[PDB]
Amino acid sequence: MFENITAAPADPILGLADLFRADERPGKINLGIGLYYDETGKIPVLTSVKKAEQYLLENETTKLYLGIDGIPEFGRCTQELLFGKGSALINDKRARTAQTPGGSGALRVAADFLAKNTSVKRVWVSNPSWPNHKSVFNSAGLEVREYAYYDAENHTLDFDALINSLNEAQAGDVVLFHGCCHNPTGIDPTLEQWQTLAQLSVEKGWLPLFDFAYQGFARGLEEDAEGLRAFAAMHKELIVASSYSKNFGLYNERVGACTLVAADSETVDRAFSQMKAAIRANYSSPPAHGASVVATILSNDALRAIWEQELTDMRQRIQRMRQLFVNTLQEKGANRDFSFIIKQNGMFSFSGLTKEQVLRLREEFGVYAVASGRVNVAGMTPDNMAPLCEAIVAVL
Amino acid sequence: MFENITAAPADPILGLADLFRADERPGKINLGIGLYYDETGKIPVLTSVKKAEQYLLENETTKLYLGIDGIPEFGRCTQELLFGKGSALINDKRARTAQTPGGSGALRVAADFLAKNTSVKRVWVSNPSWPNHKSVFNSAGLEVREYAYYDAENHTLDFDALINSLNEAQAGDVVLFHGCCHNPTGIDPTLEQWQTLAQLSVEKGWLPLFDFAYQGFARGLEEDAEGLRAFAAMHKELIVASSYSKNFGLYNERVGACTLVAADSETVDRAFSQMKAAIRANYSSPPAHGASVVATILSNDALRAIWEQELTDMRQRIQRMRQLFVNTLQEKGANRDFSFIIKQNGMFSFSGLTKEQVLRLREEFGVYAVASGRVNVAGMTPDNMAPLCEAIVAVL
Ligand SMILES: Cc1ncc(COP(=O)(O)O)c(CN[C@@H](Cc2ccc(O)cc2)C(=O)O)c1O
Ligand SMILES: Cc1ncc(COP(=O)(O)O)c(CN[C@@H](Cc2ccc(O)cc2)C(=O)O)c1O
Repeated sequence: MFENITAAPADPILGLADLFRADERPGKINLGIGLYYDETGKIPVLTSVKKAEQYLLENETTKLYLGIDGIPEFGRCTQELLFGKGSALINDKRARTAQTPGGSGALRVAADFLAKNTSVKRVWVSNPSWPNHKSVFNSAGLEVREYAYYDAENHTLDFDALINSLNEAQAGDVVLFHGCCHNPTGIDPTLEQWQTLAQLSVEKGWLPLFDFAYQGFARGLEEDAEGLRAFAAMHKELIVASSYSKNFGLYNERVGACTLVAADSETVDRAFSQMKAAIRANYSSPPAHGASVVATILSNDALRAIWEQELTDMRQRIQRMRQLFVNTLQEKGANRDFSFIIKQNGMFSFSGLTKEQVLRLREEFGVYAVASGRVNVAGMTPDNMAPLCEAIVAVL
Repeated sequence: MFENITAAPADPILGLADLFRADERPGKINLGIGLYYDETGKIPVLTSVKKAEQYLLENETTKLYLGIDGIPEFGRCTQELLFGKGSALINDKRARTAQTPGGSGALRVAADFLAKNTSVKRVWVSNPSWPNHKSVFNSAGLEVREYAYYDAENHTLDFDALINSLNEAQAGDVVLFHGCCHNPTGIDPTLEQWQTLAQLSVEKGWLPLFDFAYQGFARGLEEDAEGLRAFAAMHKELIVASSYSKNFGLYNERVGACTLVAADSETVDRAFSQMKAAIRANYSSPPAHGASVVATILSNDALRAIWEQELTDMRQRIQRMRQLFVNTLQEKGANRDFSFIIKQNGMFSFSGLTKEQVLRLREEFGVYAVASGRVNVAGMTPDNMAPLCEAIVAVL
C-alpha cells in the first residue's frame, strides 16, 4: 500500500527547528519559530504556571474525561477575556466556547464545522499569512483565496488595496482576520480601520473568523481586543480561534479555544451542538493540564496579578530588543534604514531580507530566520545582538 | 449563516454522562462510560502517576513545542510494549510512531492519512463495534462496512460468519481489529483464531488496522499483544491506534499513539512524512503532560514496577466484580443465566438486556448503562452490587 506514497515537504517553520537542532556549530542563533526567550537565552516556564501546577498536583483527585467542550470555567474566562466584563454577548448568552488543542486545533475544528454545516466554499486569507492557515482550510475541503495587505514599499497596511481585494468576496464568504500582531508582518489596522471593515463586512455579507493567538503582546489585554470588539458589536455571527501558548508560555500543552457567536441562544446552542460533533469525530475531548492551569490562574486574584505582570514583562523586553536591534544595525554598517521595524508589534519583524539572504545568513553564519525573512525579536538578546547584527550586515 | 443548522443528537456514551450529571436521585449508579472505579467508588489517580507528575514539577524547565510526532521516548517505548523488546520491526527500523491526542486522535490521524494518500475506499468494522469508529472514518470520507462477529445465542465469536462476511472484503480494503478486549462484547479471537486471520488478510490483500485501547486488562501486557504480534510477523504493512487512557488512568490528558508499519525503513519513512503532514493540518503537535508522564514511568524501573502492579490490581478487582455480579444476580432472582459473563475480557459486559430494559433501569432505578445494554464491570462495587442487581432483576 505505501510503495507509492510520496514524501511530503516539511513545515516551513516547524521544520526549521529540526534543521537548527542539527547544526553542530557553536554560535548558532535561532530567530525561527515564535518562542519567547528571556535575557539569559532560555524558554522559561512562567512562575504563575508552576504555582498553578503545584496547586493541581496537591489538589487533583481524578483524571476523569472532560466534556467535549472542556472545562466550563476556562470558557467563561476565555469569553470575558475576549469580549469584556459584562458584554451583551455574555449577557445574552450568545457565545458558546470550546477548549481545544491549541489555536491550531480551534481552526481545524472551525473549518470542519463550516464545511459540514454550512455552505461555505471559500476562505480569504491575507497576504502574507501564517503558512498553516491554508493547509488547515484546505484539509477541510475549503478553498483559500488571498487578499492584499502589506505595503512592501512602505511597510504598512495598504488599506485600499486590502479593501479593493475583498470587494471580490461573495457574501457567505469567510474572511480571516488576525486579532492583533499580524504574523508575519506585525502591522495591524487602527481602531477606525477596524470600525471600517466592521461596517463593510456586515454590508458585504461576510463571515468573520478571527485568529487571536497573541492577546497581550501588542498594547495589552483589554486593548488588543478592540478590533474584535468592534466586530462583535456589529455582527450577529462570528467565530474566534484563540491561543494561550504565547501569553501563558504553555506552548507544548496545547491550550486554545473556539468561540462561536450566533444571533441568539437558541441558535448558538443548535449551532454549537454541531461543533461538538465535529470534535467528537476528531479527538473527542481536550487535554486537561494546560487548560486547568489557565482557569486556575484567571480565577485567582493573586495568581492573576502575578501572571499579568509576567506578561507585560515579556512584552516590554520585546519592545526593548526591537529598538536595540535597529540601533545596533545602524551602528554596525547597515545599508537600509530599518526604523520601520520599530513600527511593528508582537514577537516578530518582517525583516526585508530575500530568500537568498536568509539562506546565506544560515549556511554561512548559523543564523535562523524563516524564508519569508520573518525574524523573531523575542529570540534576540543583548548577548547575541552584535554577532547577529553583524551577519545580517554582511549579507546586505 | 447558522439559522438552519440542525441540532445534532448527542454522543451515545459521553452524552450519557450529561444525563448522569443532571440526574438528582440519591442512589444513582453509572455503568455507562468506561472509566475504572475503586472499592470506595472513586476514579482515583494512580500513585505511579502522581509520582511522575511531581518529578515533572521539579524538573521542568520549559514548555517548548514538541515535535509533530511528539516525544521520541514515548514512541520508542510504545513500540516496545507493542511489538516486544527484541522484535525485528524495531531492529529493522520499520515502525514509526506519533504521539496523539488519545486513541481517538490516532484513529482520526489514521483516517486522514489513508484517505489522503492511499486510494483506500472502505473500512470494515465489526458488529457490533464502538460507535465512534464510524463517525471518525466517515468524516475522513471513508465507507464503513460491517463484518459479523458476535454470536448472540451462545454469546460468542462466530468465526464462521466472521470468515464469511469478510469474503467480500476487497484487496486494498482496510480491516479493523480490536487487539484485545472487544468493546462492547468482551470476546476475543484465540491466538489460533488470530493466527488464521493473519493468514487470510495476507492472502486476500487487506490492510489491518488494530484498535488497541486496553493492553493489560485482558491477561496482561505481553499476553494481550499476541494477535497483533502474529500479524506483525506476516504483514508488511500495518496501522496501530493505541491509547494509554485506561491502563494509566490518564483519561483526560489525551494520550495514545499511532504506529505505521511498512516493508522498509525508506518506505515507513516516506509514508510517515505524509502522516506528519496530516498532523500539521489538524492539531499541529501533541499535548505534553500525560505523554511525558508515560515515558517517565516506562523509562524508570522503579516507577515502572509500581505501575505494573496498579494495573494488575485494576484487572484483578475487575475480574472479582464479574464473578460477584453473576453470583449476586442468580442469588437474587434472575431468570436468565448470566454465566456467560465470566467469559468476557475487560471493563465491560454485553449484558443481553433490551433497549427498553436499559431505558427503564435508568428511568426507574437510577441505573445507567448504554443502550446496546453494555455495562461497566469496573463501575461496580461491593456496596452498590445489591441495589443494581435488584433493579436489573426487576426489569427482566
Ligand atoms: C497566527 C498563528 N495562529 C495560530 C498558531 C498556532 O498556535 P498554537 O496555539 O496551535 O500553537 C500560530 C503558531 N505560530 C508559531 C508557532 C507554530 C506552530 C505550529 C506550526 O506548524 C508552525 C508554527 C510560529 O512559528 O509562527 C500562529 O502564529
Ligand atoms: C474501543 C475503543 N477504542 C478507542 C477508544 C479511544 O479512547 P481515548 O480516550 O484513548 O481516545 C475507546 C474509548 N471509549 C470509551 C470512552 C469513550 C470515549 C470517547 C467517546 O466519544 C465515548 C466513550 C468507551 O466507553 O467506549 C474505545 O472504547
